[PDB]
Amino acid sequence: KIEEGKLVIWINGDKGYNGLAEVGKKFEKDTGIKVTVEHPDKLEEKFPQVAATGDGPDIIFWAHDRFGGYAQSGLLAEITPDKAFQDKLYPFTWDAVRYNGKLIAYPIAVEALSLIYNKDLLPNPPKTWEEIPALDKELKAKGKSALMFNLQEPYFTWPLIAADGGYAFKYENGKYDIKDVGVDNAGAKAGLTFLVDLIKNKHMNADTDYSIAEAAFNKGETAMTINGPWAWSNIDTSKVNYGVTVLPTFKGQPSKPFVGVLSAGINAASPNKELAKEFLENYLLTDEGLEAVNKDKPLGAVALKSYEEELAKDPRIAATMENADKGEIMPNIPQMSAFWYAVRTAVINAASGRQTVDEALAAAQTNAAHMSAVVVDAVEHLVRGIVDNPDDVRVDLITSRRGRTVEVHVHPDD
Amino acid sequence: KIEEGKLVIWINGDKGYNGLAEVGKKFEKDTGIKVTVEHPDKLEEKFPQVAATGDGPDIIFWAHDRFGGYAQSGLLAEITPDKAFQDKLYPFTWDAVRYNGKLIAYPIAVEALSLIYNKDLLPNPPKTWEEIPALDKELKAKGKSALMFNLQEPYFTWPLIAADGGYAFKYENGKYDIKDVGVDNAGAKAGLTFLVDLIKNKHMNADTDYSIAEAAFNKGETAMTINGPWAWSNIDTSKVNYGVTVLPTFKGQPSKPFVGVLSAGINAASPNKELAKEFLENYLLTDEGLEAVNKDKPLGAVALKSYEEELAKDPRIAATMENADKGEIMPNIPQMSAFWYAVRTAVINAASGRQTVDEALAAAQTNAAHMSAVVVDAVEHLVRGIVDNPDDVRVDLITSRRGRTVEVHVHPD
Repeated sequence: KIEEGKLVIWINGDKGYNGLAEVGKKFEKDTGIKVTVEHPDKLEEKFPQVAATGDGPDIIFWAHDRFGGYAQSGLLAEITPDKAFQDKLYPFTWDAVRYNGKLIAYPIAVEALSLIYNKDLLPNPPKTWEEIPALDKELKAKGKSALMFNLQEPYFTWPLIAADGGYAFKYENGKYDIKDVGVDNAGAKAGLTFLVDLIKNKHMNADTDYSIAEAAFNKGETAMTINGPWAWSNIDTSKVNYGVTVLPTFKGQPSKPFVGVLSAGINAASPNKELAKEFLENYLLTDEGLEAVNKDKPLGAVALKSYEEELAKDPRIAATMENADKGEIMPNIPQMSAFWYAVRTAVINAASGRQTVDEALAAAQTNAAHMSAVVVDAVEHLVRGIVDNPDDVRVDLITSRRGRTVEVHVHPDD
Repeated sequence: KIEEGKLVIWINGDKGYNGLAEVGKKFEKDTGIKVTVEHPDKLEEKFPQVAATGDGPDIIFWAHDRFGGYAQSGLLAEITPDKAFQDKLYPFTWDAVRYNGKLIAYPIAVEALSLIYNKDLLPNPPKTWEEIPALDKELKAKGKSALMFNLQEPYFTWPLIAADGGYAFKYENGKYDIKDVGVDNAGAKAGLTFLVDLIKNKHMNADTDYSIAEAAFNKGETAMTINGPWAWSNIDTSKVNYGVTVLPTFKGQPSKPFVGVLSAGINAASPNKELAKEFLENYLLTDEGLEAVNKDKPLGAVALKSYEEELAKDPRIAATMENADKGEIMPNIPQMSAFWYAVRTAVINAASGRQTVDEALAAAQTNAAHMSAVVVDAVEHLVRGIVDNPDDVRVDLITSRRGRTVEVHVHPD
């Protein structure tokens, strides 16, 4: 069980072995309550099991994308901050810690993709996607390219696709309409078409993945890449002279990257919910607290307005927050399995010419809107089985059972 | 171990508790060698397990369709009948008991579908499929139908489909070419088209299954049906005065039903292979032997020429044998799973209008030729998962990996 009259906190070692602990000591000095920071292996996988039995930590620190499942299982306590504390943090950050219109965590830090550029090759990076083709033709004459980033993962390609109207699941009044999918609207098609045209006119290659793009940028072969703050320290050691800025606009509208929010959740089984609220609101989420943590390991852009104004004096942190403000918060709902599955396939097919942009995104619309996570797992399981089979496996099947038609086709490529 | 100096025989109870035993007694009377006829449950599943460890019976009686798998596992001894003994049996029966051009069993009896007709409704049954629509129009005026049989199972529909051309797997020596499938030739398409047209002009219902057909014929509601010797006794107890005759021709060519051949295999681990050969050749496969068995439970049409001529005095048995001669021996290989799956689906889709005959049989060709039993099981598993799901599940997926394209589609009908 969880012991009364103390605080046990779980956070990943990569957020700082000393920082949060120092805030803990300050809390203990004022209140006499002992704060203990632990870093157990796979704590994101451990917490849901331990907490389901009424054990585990009082507080858990993790990216908001796991907090949806925890909230669904009734493992997180509903938090009760007043409009005053809430005004101290950026309004959007609160959207990452709402589940069925209920606040279930405190937002700490904000993370998102920015345009990373090589200042020696390109002192003035382009404001628009539209002017990249021209820039690439010019750079190709010097044996360089304009832009390389991961085309294989939707996380990276979505910002362009979403610029003119694309969305995953409609977010309005603190609620996700899981039936309102925005994968095959005019805007989605316009964006993916521009991406495919970049590949057709050989400004980009559909094969380019994360590691290939990182190699290219860090060797000074490409003037720009699209990546997050996790990629900065590799560039630092590379001694490429880099800047981080706002993502290019498409059709006059900003690229909309998905936003991840490091959050602090209170265990529903914790007998110390009031101590947790006191610690998180009045010791951690202050200039003094976030400074203690940041001095240990930098948080990047933070939810707390007062301290973000300080950190944003680093223009790379300012870039991260601007791109996050203009982006969309990544849905923490089960249907994102279907979204990722659908869109990953759709962009690989559109980039390879296997499907037209229209065909690809129409299919992805259907999949994202109508495939449960278990259905995705079943379909993928079948696909793996067949694809990994060495024999000449071919299928041309159409079966209709119980008012439902299922087709399966397996054949070599053309 | 299998005991030397005596015979243990396994056969299903339904082939007679006394008949084969009687031939065993005669063998014992002449030779002094004890023959024991046993009837264990699921002996077709038991034999492969026990014989793999060098145990089980000296001789096993079963349909040849399981003898392919036994022969593959090296569980059946090569039999050594001379050309003289082989000429005593119908040539085509030998093809059912060959594996890699090696004889692995003695053929006993032959079974196949025939045209069963109600003599009071139809004293003169039709020689051709072509004349059935007109015959139905006439019988419909008297509140009756011409023909009802199981359309759900390919066992029953294939005879018409294969009439003009079409085969499951190609066979040479005792070998079936698993890549050479004959499902989507013009002959198969012409036959399935005639079946679909019967359904379209409402001479038959696409829903009609085994029990529905049996009910209809045994209640005198339909003049004809297509069925095997297993179905005869239920008609005997029914009000219906029936005959069994040759199946109708399509485009002047006989319907080609699949043939099942009850066969006698000698266990490869038997120390009594010579006693077994003596018993099977010179006691069982004789007029006297097959008589002892038949008087217990009928064998139907038999492989032995001399005794088939006697049994064929019954026109129903004559019919079974003629439709077997004109049919094709059922392949005894594991790929028949893929064949049945492909063709079951193809005929349901063609009969229901989901697919054209052409598309249905082209698809069935691909499936039968290139779906392992593993692949069929994986596909089928997914399909059940999805179809049974209450939510509004829809999929429009095309993925390509490692030079292979996979499509999956789920939508309402």
